[PDB]
Amino acid sequence: MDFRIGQGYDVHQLVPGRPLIIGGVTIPYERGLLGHSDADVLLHAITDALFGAAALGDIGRHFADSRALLRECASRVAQAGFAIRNVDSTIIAQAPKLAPHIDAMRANIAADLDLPLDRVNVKAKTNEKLGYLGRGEGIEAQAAALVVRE
Amino acid sequence: MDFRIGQGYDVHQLVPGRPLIIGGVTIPYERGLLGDADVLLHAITDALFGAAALGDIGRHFDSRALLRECASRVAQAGFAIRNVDSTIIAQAPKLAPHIDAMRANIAADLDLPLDRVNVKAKTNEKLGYLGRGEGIEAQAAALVVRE
Amino acid sequence: MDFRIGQGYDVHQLVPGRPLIIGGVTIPYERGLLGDADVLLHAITDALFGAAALGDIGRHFADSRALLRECASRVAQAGFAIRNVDSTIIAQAPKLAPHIDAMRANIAADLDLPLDRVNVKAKTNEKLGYLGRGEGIEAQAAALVVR
Ligand SMILES: Nc1ccn([C@@H]2O[C@H](CNC(=O)c3ccncc3)[C@@H](O)[C@H]2O)c(=O)n1
Ligand SMILES: Nc1ccn([C@@H]2O[C@H](CNC(=O)c3ccncc3)[C@@H](O)[C@H]2O)c(=O)n1
Ligand SMILES: Nc1ccn([C@@H]2O[C@H](CNC(=O)c3ccncc3)[C@@H](O)[C@H]2O)c(=O)n1
Ligand SMILES: [K+]
Ligand SMILES: [Zn+2]
Ligand SMILES: [Zn+2]
Ligand SMILES: [Zn+2]
Repeated sequence: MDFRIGQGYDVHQLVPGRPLIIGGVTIPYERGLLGHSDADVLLHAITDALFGAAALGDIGRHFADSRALLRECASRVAQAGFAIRNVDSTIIAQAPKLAPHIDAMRANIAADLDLPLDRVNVKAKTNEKLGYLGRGEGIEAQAAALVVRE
Repeated sequence: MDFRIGQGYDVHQLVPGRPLIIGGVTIPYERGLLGDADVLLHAITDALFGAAALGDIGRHFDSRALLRECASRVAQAGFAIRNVDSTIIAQAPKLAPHIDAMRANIAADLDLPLDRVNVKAKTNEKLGYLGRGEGIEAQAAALVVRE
Repeated sequence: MDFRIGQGYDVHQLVPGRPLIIGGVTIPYERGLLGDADVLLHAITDALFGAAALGDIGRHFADSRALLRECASRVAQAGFAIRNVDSTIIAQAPKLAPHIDAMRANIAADLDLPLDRVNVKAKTNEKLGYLGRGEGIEAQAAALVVR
């Protein structure tokens, strides 16, 4: 009965000489995301949505392999007494084509959250050529999570 | 009971010689959306696929027909739609007097009562491509239950 | 029972000559938001009206905290109890972490929630766009309610 929702936002710059890692998937591409960690923009947004659902603050309060961060986030959410019910998310990127990699992202997140595949979703959008996202200056992710307090 | 949430995002450019169509409503305006490029129905569509964990709009496919088909697929995965909430971000034109008709369009397409469908509008305070009137963005959130 | 979700978005310009007020907290900074222009409370207000399918902040509507209290009252009177709120402030500067618990406390008090049902997060924009250049501040909110 004790359901809670969270939401998460993250953006990183796209620079050359970094490998591209979104949703724990290394995607072949001539640029990658810039950050202190591996800068996995999708995992960061999801981590934030989970801490938010559980009212545990945010990713900078708590915390690098972003999958390990995601698993520790999930561990702390479980320790606060919440079970995760579902995750949805959107990646907004001009390039590259993310469709061939989506199911793999979905699978990594399921694994890290200990959820079946059917409770995790990843969507991909272009920004229709508008703003810094449209110019391919960075990649944004958005996330939503529903949890319930056991 | 087995609740799930989804979230949707869409943006489209504003261009000359296109009708402005948002939430199924034709709004008098010098320019319209490129793509019927209905940004609001697209966001809601993605929010619903996301909640049912069915992927996204481009993995599946006018916008009202597509919103109807999304609803069909959501029910096919065995979910009922509980509510939809959404925001349109447009510097111009004024959307307020069309919002109720958008809600009515959406409620009909999703076979939902009016009180389970919401549409909100914001400017972007003259900031960015939104503030300059170069595009219109929509955001949506959807709650479903596996019945 | 009858759960519903709302989402909210808000943005304001950051200029000198205005004080910075986010989540009801006055934050010392060379610049502030143009509108009391409380970007966080506006977004949360929008998210609550959205969950209750009551339109948006402009249709209903004093400082932003009284507006939030009136919002919650109307949400109650519509048959809904607030279950939780989560949110994100996106600002390149200044550092918001020290002010987070104050913001949560104001929101919780205004909604009559226990603190552990209100969350506020902070993010930079990695120096991208008008947000990353310190030209505005954005807030996003999600609200869960039940009838
Ligand atoms: N204006 C701000 C912004 C952030 N933070 C705190 O600083 C933290 C790290 N920065 C990030 O914004 C970030 C992390 C991961 N990926 C991309 C960006 C943030 O999580 C918040 O706790 C803060 O105190 N004040
Ligand atoms: N980087 C990306 C981006 C998108 N897609 C896939 O390409 C699809 C279409 N593009 C749209 O972004 C879109 C659709 C409708 N309205 C506005 C925008 C998208 O849904 C995703 O499945 C992808 O494979 N890789
Ligand atoms: N294109 C639009 C945009 C908005 N509105 C109506 O104008 C209202 C207020 N303006 C704001 O967008 C706003 C409020 C607070 N902070 C920043 C911005 C809005 O809530 C909606 O009712 C409208 O009718 N048409
Ligand atoms: K945005
Ligand atoms: Zn990040
Ligand atoms: Zn679209
Ligand atoms: Zn505002």
